[PDB]
Amino acid sequence: PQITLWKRPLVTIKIGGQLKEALIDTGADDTVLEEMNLPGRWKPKIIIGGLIKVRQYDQIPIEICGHKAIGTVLIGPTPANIIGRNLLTQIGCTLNF
Amino acid sequence: PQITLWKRPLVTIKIGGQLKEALIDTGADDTVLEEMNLPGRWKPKIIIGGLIKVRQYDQIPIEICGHKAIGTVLIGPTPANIIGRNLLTQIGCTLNF
Repeated sequence: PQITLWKRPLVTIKIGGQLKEALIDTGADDTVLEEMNLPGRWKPKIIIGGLIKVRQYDQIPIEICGHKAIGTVLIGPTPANIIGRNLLTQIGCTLNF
Repeated sequence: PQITLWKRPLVTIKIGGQLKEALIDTGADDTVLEEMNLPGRWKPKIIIGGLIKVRQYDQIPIEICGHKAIGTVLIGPTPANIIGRNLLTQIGCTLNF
């Protein structure tokens, strides 16, 4: 689709079978969602206040406005759901003007 | 233009006659640049570590890859130059996929 920036670009993402509202954030390298139940092994990662510990899951299937992609998702006490570039490149998201 | 997100979307902005590198950040409501000399009156604002004081200048002319726009610019000890939505809407920047 084509999203304008008059308001925060919040979209729906399907991950782990659940639907959620995340913010398309071109200024974020990574994707970090609030606590949820994901299947698989994960590894520790330390990354909105100070440092927080999160769980890094790799090659997780996700869906943003249709568009099926896979990639790394950090799950943790993030103040907000953020879709970063690591996933934005996977759905072919670009900035245009 | 059309910018892909394989790397951080850094662009050049002309403000106060000087050129600078800022990051197009759809996840940021406002625009905040590192200390520079801008003409005009400004007002105090408190907003990457904890809180920092900055100077809010309104209706400042700016230029991002051609495209002349005007808007509010926060100037201060920001860890990085950020072009927020407040200006992205003014140059007709959209997200597309």
